[PDB]
Amino acid sequence: SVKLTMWIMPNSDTPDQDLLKVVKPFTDANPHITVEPTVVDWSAALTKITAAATSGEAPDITQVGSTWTAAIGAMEGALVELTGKIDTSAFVESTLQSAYIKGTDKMFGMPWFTETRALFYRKDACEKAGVNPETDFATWDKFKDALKKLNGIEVDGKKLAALGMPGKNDWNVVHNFSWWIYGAGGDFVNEEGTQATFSSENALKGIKFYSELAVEGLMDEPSLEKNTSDIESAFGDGAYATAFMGPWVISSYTKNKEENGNDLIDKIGVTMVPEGPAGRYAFMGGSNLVIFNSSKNKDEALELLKFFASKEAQVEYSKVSKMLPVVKAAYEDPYFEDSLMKVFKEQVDKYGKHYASVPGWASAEVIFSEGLSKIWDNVMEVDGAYSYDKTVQIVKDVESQINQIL
Ligand SMILES: OC[C@H]1O[C@@H](O[C@H]2[C@H](O)[C@@H](O)[C@H](O[C@H]3[C@H](O)[C@@H](O)[C@H](O[C@H]4[C@H](O)[C@@H](O)[C@H](O[C@H]5[C@H](O)[C@@H](O)[C@H](O)O[C@@H]5CO)O[C@@H]4CO)O[C@@H]3CO)O[C@@H]2CO)[C@H](O)[C@@H](O)[C@@H]1O
Repeated sequence: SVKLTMWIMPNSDTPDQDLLKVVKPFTDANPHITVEPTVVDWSAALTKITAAATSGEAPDITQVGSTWTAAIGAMEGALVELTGKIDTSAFVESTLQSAYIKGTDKMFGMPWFTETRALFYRKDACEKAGVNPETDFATWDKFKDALKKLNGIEVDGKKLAALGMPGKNDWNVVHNFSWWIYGAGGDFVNEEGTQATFSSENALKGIKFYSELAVEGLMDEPSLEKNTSDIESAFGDGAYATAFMGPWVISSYTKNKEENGNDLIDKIGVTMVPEGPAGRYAFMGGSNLVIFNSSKNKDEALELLKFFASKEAQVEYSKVSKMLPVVKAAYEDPYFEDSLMKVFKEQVDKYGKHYASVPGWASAEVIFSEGLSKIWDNVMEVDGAYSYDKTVQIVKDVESQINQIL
């Protein structure tokens, strides 16, 4: 008897039991192997994974955020190197970038799922404001003009803010700036991933354009004090005409209808992020699976990773989590005929950009979270009138620290 233990982040409504249903055919086929998952929240996941990779008190397998895989893989003796042990030919090729440490051929993670952030909108709000969501969100400029028509629009008995986005207290602070920086023609690092570059003229233009949506009254200011979880539920309760969100919110909005009679899920559509002056770019995220080097059952752990990469396991976890499969053949399933999900798939395939997979990037994300949130403090005028020059100073200070980290 072999007991495999697994750490997962909260990818679905009931994470441990949802995972156990997906792995049931594996444990039915292998009666000598059991799978025991434990949930670790996103806020503590980096610290807990790092400590486990060093101390030795570790599960066999853990989920790792795709942007963290290089940081954990670069710790000596932390992870099993997976090169040659996983057959990558079945995978969407773009998903492998985060599985390797950049500048090396070393693969320490297996892609498990991907995600992107798309533009959710209220159909009833758009029709009341005279906004055509087929065309009026296509570019930055048209998107901004649509927000002006949507700001304060009354639908049913209440007025909606045009755009609702979080500002603080999770990893999504940098993720939500990423594609505005890309769309402006900027980037976070140079091609080598050795030097920070997000204080460039273009990167600041994207930061300026996005953050000043709130200065101009089009983004709900109180929501900038809150985290992603708070703003997703606010959108599901009808507070905003639009919001940029991951696909997982569809699970929660569907449940709200089944449990509370909340009809929000029937009133929304999704489109790709507006195109900026650089062309269209989108945040590309997701998670990998890794095997700890301290595992006493690496062969069985490898069999489980291969199962998670199988076509049907990819389809089933996508159905419950709404995350995107990383295996090409999963998209032959009729489920991916859904109009909402197809937008996330088309966006990430054509326009998804992932951060440089460098060891210092996980540490940099902690720095971004703090620093980019000060830009929202500036916009919200908690300490004096808003000044773009203060934003410039904040980004310059963040850039210097990340350069030391890199
Ligand atoms: O930078 C690191 C890493 O980030 C990845 O992106 C992450 C992102 O960091 C996370 O913030 C995000 O977390 C979301 C979860 O994926 C999603 O499952 C979760 O869904 C919640 C739901 O919001 C919540 O309502 C629900 O509570 C229910 C209860 O379970 C019931 O008991 C109760 O009665 O009713 C409620 C209603 O459903 O629970 C679920 C699960 O907890 O919401 C999170 C956002 O708030 O996930 C992103 C993707 O993983 C990025 O992809 C990586 O590349 C990167 O490395």
